Amino acid sequence: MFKNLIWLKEVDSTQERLKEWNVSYGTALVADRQTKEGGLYFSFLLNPKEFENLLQLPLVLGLSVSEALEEITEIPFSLKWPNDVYFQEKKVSGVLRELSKDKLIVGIGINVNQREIPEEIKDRATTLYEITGKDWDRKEVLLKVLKRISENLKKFKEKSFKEFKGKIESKMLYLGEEVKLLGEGKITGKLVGLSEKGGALILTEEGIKEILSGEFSLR
Repeated sequence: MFKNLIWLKEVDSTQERLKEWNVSYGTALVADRQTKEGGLYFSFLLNPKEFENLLQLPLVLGLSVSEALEEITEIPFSLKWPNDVYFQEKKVSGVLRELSKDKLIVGIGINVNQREIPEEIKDRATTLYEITGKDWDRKEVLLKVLKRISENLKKFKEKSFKEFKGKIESKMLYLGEEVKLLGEGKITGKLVGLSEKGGALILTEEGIKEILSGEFSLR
């Protein structure tokens, strides 16, 4: 589990910080706001050896965030392959993973209580407040997320990605629908699920294609 929080009122970037400072596993670095309000941001360190497949990891992290936000709010949430958490076609939480030298650094942002969603993004972004008409205690959100991440990641080390696949798929946006790759006019087809290694499976004219990266959309 986590054992230690470092809570900032503001900082440049929680990821940035975890690169420069030699924090320890079990520490979450949390910020109220990053400098490039009502949002929740935090980063932590994983063992880079424990998570060599880096499509599976962000997906289990996203699963965890979605489980947590639903426990708290009762609203169910979707997973975008390969990494964010959505309510409908709107992003509520970002999930990020960076190998930097010796470290695996995980970054997570959740839109909790922000009041004003800029005109340009409001079509593709949202907050818990927008969805529920209610403010939520940001630390209780954080705790619940950290607890689901601990739990899921532990099961993930003990067994495998198989304990998560179908849950992930069943939450995937555009699941079962027809999609294309962004700026890759070649691949179109139905989004049918995930491969063993976390890849997206598209049933194309000429059969199943496994995508190991890119961005999907409806048709």
